[PDB]
Amino acid sequence: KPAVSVLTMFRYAGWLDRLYMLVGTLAAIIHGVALPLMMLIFGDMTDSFASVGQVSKQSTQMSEADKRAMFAKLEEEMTTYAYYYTGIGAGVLIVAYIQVSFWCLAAGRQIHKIRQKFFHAIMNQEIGWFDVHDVGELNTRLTDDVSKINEGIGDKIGMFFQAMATFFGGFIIGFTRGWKLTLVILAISPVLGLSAGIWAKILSSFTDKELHAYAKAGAVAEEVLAAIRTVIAFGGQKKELERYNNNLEEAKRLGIKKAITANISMGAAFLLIYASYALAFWYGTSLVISKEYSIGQVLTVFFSVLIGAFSVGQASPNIEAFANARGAAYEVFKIIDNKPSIDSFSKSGHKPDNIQGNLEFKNIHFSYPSRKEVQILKGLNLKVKSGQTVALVGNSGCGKSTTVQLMQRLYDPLDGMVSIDGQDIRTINVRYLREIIGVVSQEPVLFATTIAENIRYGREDVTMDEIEKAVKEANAYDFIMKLPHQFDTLVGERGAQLSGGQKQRIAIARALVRNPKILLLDEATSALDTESEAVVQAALDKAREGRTTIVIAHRLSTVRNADVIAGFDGGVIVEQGNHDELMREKGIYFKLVMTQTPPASFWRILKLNSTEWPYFVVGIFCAIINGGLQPAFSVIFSKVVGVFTNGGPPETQRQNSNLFSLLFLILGIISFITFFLQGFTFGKAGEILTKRLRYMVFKSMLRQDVSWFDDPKNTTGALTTRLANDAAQVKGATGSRLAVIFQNIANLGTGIIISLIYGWQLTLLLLAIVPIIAIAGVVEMKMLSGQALKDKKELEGSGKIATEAIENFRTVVSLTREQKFETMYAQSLQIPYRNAMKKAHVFGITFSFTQAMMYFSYAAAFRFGAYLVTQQLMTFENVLLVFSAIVFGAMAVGQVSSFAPDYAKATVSASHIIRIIEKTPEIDSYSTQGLKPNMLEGNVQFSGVVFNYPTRPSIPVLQGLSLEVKKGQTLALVGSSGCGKSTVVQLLERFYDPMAGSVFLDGKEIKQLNVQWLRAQLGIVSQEPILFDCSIAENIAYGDNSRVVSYEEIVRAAKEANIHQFIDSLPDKYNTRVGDKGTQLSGGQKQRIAIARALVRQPHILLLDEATSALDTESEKVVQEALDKAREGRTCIVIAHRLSTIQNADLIVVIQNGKVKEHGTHQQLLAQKGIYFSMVSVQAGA
Ligand SMILES: Brc1ccc(Oc2c(Br)cc(Br)cc2Br)c(Br)c1
Repeated sequence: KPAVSVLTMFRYAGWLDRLYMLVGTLAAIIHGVALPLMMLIFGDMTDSFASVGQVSKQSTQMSEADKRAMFAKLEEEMTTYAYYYTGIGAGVLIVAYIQVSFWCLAAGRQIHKIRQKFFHAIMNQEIGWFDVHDVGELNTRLTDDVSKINEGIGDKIGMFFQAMATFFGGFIIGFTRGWKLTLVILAISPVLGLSAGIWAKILSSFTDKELHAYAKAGAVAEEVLAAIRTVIAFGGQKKELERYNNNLEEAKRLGIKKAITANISMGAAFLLIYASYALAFWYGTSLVISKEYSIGQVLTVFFSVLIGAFSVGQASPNIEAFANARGAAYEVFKIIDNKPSIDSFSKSGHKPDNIQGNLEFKNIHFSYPSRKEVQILKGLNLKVKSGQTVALVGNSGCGKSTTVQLMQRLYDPLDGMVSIDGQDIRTINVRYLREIIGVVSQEPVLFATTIAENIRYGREDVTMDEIEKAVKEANAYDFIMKLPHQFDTLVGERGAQLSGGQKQRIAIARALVRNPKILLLDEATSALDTESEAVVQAALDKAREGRTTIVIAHRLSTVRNADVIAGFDGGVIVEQGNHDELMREKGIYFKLVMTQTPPASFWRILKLNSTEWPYFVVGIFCAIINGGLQPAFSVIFSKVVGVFTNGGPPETQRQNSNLFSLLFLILGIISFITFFLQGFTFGKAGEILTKRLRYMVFKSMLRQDVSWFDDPKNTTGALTTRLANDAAQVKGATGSRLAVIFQNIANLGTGIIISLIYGWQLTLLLLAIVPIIAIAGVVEMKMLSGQALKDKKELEGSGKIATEAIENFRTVVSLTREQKFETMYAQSLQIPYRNAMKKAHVFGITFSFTQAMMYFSYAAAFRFGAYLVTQQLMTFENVLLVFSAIVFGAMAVGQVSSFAPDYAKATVSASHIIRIIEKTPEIDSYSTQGLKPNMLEGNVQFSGVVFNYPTRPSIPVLQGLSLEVKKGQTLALVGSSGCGKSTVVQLLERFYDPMAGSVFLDGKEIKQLNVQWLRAQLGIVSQEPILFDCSIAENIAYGDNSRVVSYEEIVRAAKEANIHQFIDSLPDKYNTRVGDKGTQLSGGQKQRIAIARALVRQPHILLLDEATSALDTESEKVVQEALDKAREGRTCIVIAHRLSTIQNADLIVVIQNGKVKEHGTHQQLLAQKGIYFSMVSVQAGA
């Protein structure tokens, strides 16, 4: 919404930039006017053949005389028009270079200025300015918004004025050469602007419907793929597939309905657009039979008006480009023009010499740019004598640090003054102020250069002698000499990451070259290892005694040797003096001392598409028809002008033009009959394979074992995204692009035969001409993208040192040296600048030479056309036919290069979608093999089980584990921490097979058992029960699949789980919907339902994985009261973290390091005094 004044945006154009834009936009208007003149001459060449085509047919008496006066008219006329044509092509050769080169010159020159000025302004902002903005957004604003300005002040403006020139020049030649046809072509323009306006309404309303259609199927997939371990546990893998398949049937029906309506929209749109042209050209013939216009003039205005009418649309993007460039220049010029109060670039203020360093803070009230919400200093008083070292202490608030901020004049105080020596800090130059103040902060930062360069950021003029003395005087010399490369080592966020106390000493040496008169030490010793602390503290004490120092820390070890100590309480200075005196004061200071003591040939995706052997052949056949049917419209146009230039007797003409105009309206309805079929057939054929793909993909996804969904590469979001993209892309590869790529090769294929057989070698010329200008247009775009990628590579090096500059900026401004980054960034930009000058000459040459090859080509179209072919018996009516046939057959192949990324984008989406079907798991739930034993009672054997999770094969969770539980017994399971408690349940569910050892149930190894049958006698109940969006009756009936569960049977389970209080209390009862979509209810109810569905199954084994994890108050008392009833009649394994409820367990087992450590009944393990005795004592006391 905000924009910029049109002059202020070009504020950096002067002298030459103003001239380049003028000569550029001048030649840009010359370039535009050339094309309607190029069509003006096309009309005069018609009358030349027309004055001869009418007299050649008017004879029927003399033949050698028609070889004289006729051919003489031609060679004087044709060579006159051919001379003009070659001149127009030489004209656009020059002006197109002048056009694009100059504007890209003016843009390149300005954008170089924008950048330097804009980064300059970023570094000139006071710290209170950054405290309210994001440096991340600002940096991205620096590289993106400057790019948008370049796009709007570049060759796009020259293009804008080229288009308006064709618009004006088109309707000038339109109006002047005839005021009737123009008003007629403008009358059908509302119809053309109304037919394309139906597409802005159908697309935007149906692209939502499809995004609302699959959103109903993707919602099923997401609660499934998020609750996958619950559907795997209960084996709903057939239902959740079926339910996803039931939503795929509706999206197919809504996709075929969209395919019906959208293809009706295109065909009727073209047929209205092509009828609107017909009537404008038929009614152009109706005015030549009346002898008002010539057959040549009808062509001139008809083209010049349509050319001029369509230049309106070819300019609208450049308007938007210039407009986006204005609005983007707002927030950028806003920074450049914003003048600060502090500067730090200002060359003003006093530079006191012989600074003794007597500092005082008087009545300083202050607040950070959070402003009225918080006031951190409620007045202040604090001197510090020269040479002394004051120490600031405080419990919280850190108004301690605030005095360091103010002393650097980072912010000015709200009320009061900070006085270095006798002068207010605000009289002294801000730069000289920060040069006479060294700073050592809590987090040290070193810039991505050498040690000598980081030390050189203290002073730019320095010799390794003084670097050596500085690092040696901050005892930081002994420890870099051992480090290789000596002073030439690297530092940064990338490479050679050093110790904290090591990084601080380089900062002290950096501040030591500064030889400052003032010293500010904020938190420098805090947050650092204890041993290297003393090494740095030795340097801090050696960095003082020659200076006056204010120090802030929480280490009460560095404060004793301070001459004076200051304490705060609510921003108020409260307690000051020497160490011994504050201890006698027994106040705030004393109170704190005691406290601290792969692209490839994928044929099979088409082989799966071969499920529909028809539907394609219906479309292909129907597309080649429409392909062959499309040059015939040019053949009709050739003969509507042909027989009416080759007329002779004018009486038979009016009756044939009526017959031709009737044919084309029959030929367009049969084109709309054949266009609708080629779209509907692929539309239906593409939507039905989208079901087959998404069906087969979602199937093989439920096939994979838990080992695959734990992969951080495959999350629930990344799987539905992989589910929707890969199936939509392959539809596009086999969809519209294929119908169009076969329509167009039939378009040229049928047009190449018609033209070839009329004009002998006439067509053989254009086939030496057209493929060259098409290749020349493609190599231009390859050079376009090459210059684009190369410039991105070398401006990000500039923005990389800008990134380092602006998000490490509160440090650099403390060090001054903004002029450093100022110059580095300037040297960084000098390469893309001198590059952008070549870009102007490159773009200008390529564009001018793809434009010249269009007019020189069309100069050669009439070079054969006349002279060598017209001195022969071959006719004019065929030269017009070959021009329209070949050039339009060529521009139809120009659609092949546009649909190229649609093929590759799908093959890569196909690359992943064929792999995801064929990938087989270690533990496939689908295998029907397995024992399916007959005996009911259930035991459980773990025997020497070692197992690590495949995601993290580092820390073992189970190693040498061995358990056993009898039927009807409760096996408690206590663990120090981790999933060692929980991994047991996962292995009994055979989520994974163990690495070593084995797990048995009824005496049989589950690893040889049926995977699905095993999970069928297991009553899993987790700590967060997930319930799908459907009836609670179904959430409860979900526990027993392969059979619909009776109402009174899911009632009996709801009776067991003690959830039946709600299940009658709700208005819908069992038919109520849960899933945070229909109704919401707390976890205690969610949980009981999970218990309900757990024992619908009537398992022989319950599995209670910390079932009282997230639960409170009476809700825990009622859930355990249900769990305790659900067991005792079944084999039970409970790992619940409530050891109170675990007392009445038939066997408790303590897990230690994966090994079983301590087992026995409660009082047994309680008689022993060890881990279980401590596990129970720690929770009972606390
Ligand atoms: Br009759 C008649 C035939 C083609 C005409 O222009 C064309 C041409 Br030329 C090519 C195609 Br494809 C469609 C149309 Br509409 C006109 Br205007 C009138």
